[PDB]
Formats: sequence, C-alpha cells, structure tokens
Amino acid sequence: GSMEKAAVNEDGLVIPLIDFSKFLEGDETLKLETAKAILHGFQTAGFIYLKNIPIQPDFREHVFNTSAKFFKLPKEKKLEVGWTTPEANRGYSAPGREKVTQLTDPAEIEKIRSAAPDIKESYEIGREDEPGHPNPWPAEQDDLVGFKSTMNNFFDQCKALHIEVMRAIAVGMGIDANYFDSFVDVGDNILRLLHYPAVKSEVFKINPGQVRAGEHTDYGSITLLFQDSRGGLQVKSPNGQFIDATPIENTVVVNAGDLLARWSNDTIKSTVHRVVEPPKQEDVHPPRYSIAYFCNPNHKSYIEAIPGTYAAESERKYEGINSGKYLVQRLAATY
Ligand SMILES: O=C(O)CCC(=O)C(=O)O
Ligand SMILES: Cc1c[nH]c(=O)[nH]c1=O
Ligand code: NI
Repeated sequence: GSMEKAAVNEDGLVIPLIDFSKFLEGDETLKLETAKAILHGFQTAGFIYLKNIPIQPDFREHVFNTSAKFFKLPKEKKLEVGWTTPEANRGYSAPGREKVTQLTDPAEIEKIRSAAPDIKESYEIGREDEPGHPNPWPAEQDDLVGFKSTMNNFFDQCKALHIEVMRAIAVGMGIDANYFDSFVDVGDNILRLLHYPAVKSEVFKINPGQVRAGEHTDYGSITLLFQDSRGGLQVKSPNGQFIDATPIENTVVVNAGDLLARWSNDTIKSTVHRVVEPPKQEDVHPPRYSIAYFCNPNHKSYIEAIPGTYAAESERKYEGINSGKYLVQRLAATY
C-alpha cells in the first residue's frame, strides 16, 4: 500500500500527507491502512495534511473569495458585528494595543509600550441554531450578497469532514468505527475566517517579537486549517524548533487540539504552532488568508479517557471534564 511523501520532514517533525479519499472509498485493507496512517500522524506530530477531501477545490476558492470580500468591508461595518463574549465566541475581532493607565503596575509599563499585537483580523461563525448564541451576520449588500449562504454551506461541509476524520481515528484505534459520532454530531464548531493584512517586512524589525499569529495550542478535538500559498505557518518539532508547514495546493492541514489530547490520555498530541513572516525575502508581504475550522465535542459531552488508550486505570492522567465548560475557560482566560 503506497504511502505519500511526507508534507513536512525536518528536525524530527514528520507530518504525513494522506489521501483521504482512500479512507472514504478504499477497500477494507486500504481503509484500515489509511486510518492507521492518520492516527499515527496524530500520535506523533499532532498534525497531518489531507488531500482529496470531499470539499471541492472550486467551492473552497469561492469561500476564500467570499472571506476576502468580508475583510474588505470598512472598519465600522466589521466592528458592528464584533466579537462579544467568550461563551458566544462569534463575530469580528482584531487585536489592539494595551494602554498604560493609572491602574497599571510600573513593572509592566515597559512591556506594554514595547508590545507588538498580532497583525491579523478574524471573523468567527458558530452553528446557526445554537440556543442563545446567534451569529452576528453582516448586511447582505453589494459584494456580500451570498456571504451567509456560502459560509453556512462551508460550515456544514467541514462539520461532515470532522465526523469522518474522527471515524478514521476510531478505525485506526481499532474501536467501534462510529464511537465518536454521538460525541460530535451536534456540530458545536467555530468557523474562523482569518485575514493577515499586507505588511512591510521592516515592521518585523521595528517591532522585534512581532508575529502574524502568536504561538499556541488549539483547544478542541481537531482543527481543519485551509491556507493559501503565502506561507508562514510553523509547527513546533519534538526538538523544540519551529518548522515551516509548507503550503501544498488543495490540501487541508489537520491538527489535534488540547481536548482530544486529554481525551486520548495523551496518546494523541496537541502541538504548538504559530504564524510568522513567510520564509521568502521581500520588501512587502502580500495579504495572507486562511480559514481555521475549530472542531469540538458536543458542548454537553463528558470527556474521559477513550477505550484502548490505557491498560490499568492508574495510567489515566486526567479527571473527567465537561467539554463546553473547558472551552469557555480557555476562551475566557485572556478576556
Ligand atoms: O492562519 C494559520 O495558518 C493558523 C491559524 C491558527 O493557528 C488559529 O487560528 O488557531
Ligand atoms: C485557538 C482557538 C481559538 N478559538 C477557538 O474557538 N478554538 C481554538 O482552538
Ligand atoms: Ni491554531
């Protein structure tokens, strides 16, 4: 059974490239081989690349064009649909500079003045019918006619891919193929549209420590990351070095989040990643677009060690937790 050349292979970090159609359409042997490859990727790197996913490239291109049209809106129109609370986790955001005030501790004043916020903006969409948390959609005029219908369609197709990736994980683990279905079928996911504005490379010298997206781990089960061809995404290697996650045409980068790491009793890795300058020399870095679809267990789900991820009970590292509660704690922490 032919395995593809790794998407990334540097400094001990090996991120496999996997043809997802072989899990969905292959005979039983090929299906299992592919599922095991997916699982092995999550167990080692915490990251995989998938090609030939059910989401069509022309639709993805349209979704990116539609996203670009949103971010071209004037600042006042974007702020009108602003991110409000961590428990909603929906709407427009752009990181601002912290201000010095009467209340600030003088030890922190030097840091605040020299701090460089991430050069990015985002717009987050949740499932439409979540009680108490409506999506703040912008008005549908001119270029934004079709915005909602496009993004809701994309949301549901990514929701479907989440279910299938978890099925691959289950098949790879040798547990019931549909084990995760009842934990993920609600689609309590977040569609994060990202725009990193064009920026002069000198900005990164004027502001040392400046990045496009600060280093972090994702919170949920998995993240489906669709990136354009600009580059800048980096994944931390097992030797502690950030390695370039090179863009590959018509792939989706998939990584496990902290909840899946915990759920798997740390058999699956949630790996630190960031976005920095693209690895090419140029005076001006053009705009970068990406879409992060954060997949989560159902907010009602109780998360405890998956069967087959431990032998003796003493090997369980974590107490059970409610999924929804965990996420809001992560979202609310910074504020
Ligand atoms: O833009 C990217 O490629 C990464 C975005 C990301 O890691 C995130 O939004 O959590
Ligand atoms: C990084 C991150 C931000 N917002 C979310 O909802 N989930 C995540 O994993
Ligand atoms: Ni991330």
